[PDB]
Amino acid sequence: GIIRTCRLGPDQVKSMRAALDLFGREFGDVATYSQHQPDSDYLGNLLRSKTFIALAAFDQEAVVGALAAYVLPKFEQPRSEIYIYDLAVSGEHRRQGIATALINLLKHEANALGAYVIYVQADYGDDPAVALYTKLG
Amino acid sequence: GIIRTCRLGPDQVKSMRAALDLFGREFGDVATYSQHQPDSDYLGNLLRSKTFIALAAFDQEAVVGALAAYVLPKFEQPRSEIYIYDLAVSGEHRRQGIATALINLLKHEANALGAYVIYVQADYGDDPAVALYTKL
Ligand SMILES: CC(C)(COP(=O)(O)OP(=O)(O)OC[C@H]1O[C@@H](n2cnc3c(N)ncnc32)[C@H](O)[C@@H]1OP(=O)(O)O)[C@@H](O)C(=O)NCCC(=O)NCCS
Ligand SMILES: CC(C)(COP(=O)(O)OP(=O)(O)OC[C@H]1O[C@@H](n2cnc3c(N)ncnc32)[C@H](O)[C@@H]1OP(=O)(O)O)[C@@H](O)C(=O)NCCC(=O)NCCS
Repeated sequence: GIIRTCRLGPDQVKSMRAALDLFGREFGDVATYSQHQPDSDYLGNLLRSKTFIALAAFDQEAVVGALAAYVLPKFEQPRSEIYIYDLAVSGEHRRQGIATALINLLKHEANALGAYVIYVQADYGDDPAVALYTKLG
Repeated sequence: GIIRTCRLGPDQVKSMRAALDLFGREFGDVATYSQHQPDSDYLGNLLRSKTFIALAAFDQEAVVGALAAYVLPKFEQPRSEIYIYDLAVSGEHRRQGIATALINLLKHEANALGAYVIYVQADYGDDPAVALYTKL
């Protein structure tokens, strides 16, 4: 099959948008992730920052997995923490190690970035007004 | 005897440090918030950024309340969410409406920023590897 992963840059706004559509489909909320996407200048600036990380997995050059995380530059100490906000894999590519692959790339990014920890969603998904995270490390 | 609140700017690094010290005492972890604080260049830059908000409440010109929050520029839509990371009030100034006042100031900052929602870190405190947030 061959699934490739990479960190999206300001030059890959198109894949970023494709990753957003995947989020919409996997979360059962297409409107939220596909009908009100920000413009390209905004998406380009976001992907250009060092405190936001977008990871995508490709199958036949189509987005099949996406990971969106934020880097929190801390105030108490000169250190940073990563929080995986959204993570989803195509329903047709589950249990293949894709999310695992995105997270390993994320760890690669964290190390280069210097982040000392990574939090993930202690998901049940339903979480309307609640958002729990667990320490991946 | 009158509690004043305001958002800290790059020109108030000293108060930011005092707010940090406050977090250490009230959270029962002085070393983490007081022994390894970032240098002034770093605090200055953090305070000059628009995605970070530090609020402090004073009593006789001493920091007695502090609130540190991050603004997340969203990816699915051009909107932002605010997450209160740390919030604490002097142990000797509890139930005086200081947190409530810091929170109201935060809503003000959020509104001026356009943020459509604010979350607060679920506090049973103890939560080591489990950060939880609830909508405010
Ligand atoms: C949760 C989700 C992202 C996982 O995607 P995925 O690509 O199927 O996940 P993976 O195949 O990489 O790994 C799944 C499991 O198999 C395990 N695994 C990975 N590679 C493995 C291998 N080679 N051998 C054995 N087990 C393996 C992983 O540890 C994981 O176990 P765990 O969930 O108990 O921790 C996916 O189901 C999804 O998109 N769900 C909807 C959105 C959602 O709820 N997202 C929240 C994510 S925190
Ligand atoms: C929790 C804390 C910040 C509140 O201090 P405070 O300034 O005395 O609170 P206030 O006088 O403004 O308000 C009094 C009560 O109204 C409640 N309240 C006010 N606005 C509220 C809101 N929007 N949502 C929920 N509760 C609210 C508070 O929970 C508080 O009850 P409590 O003392 O049993 O916790 C303070 O006790 C503290 O510093 N605790 C240690 C650190 C901690 O637990 N931080 C987590 C904060 S979420």
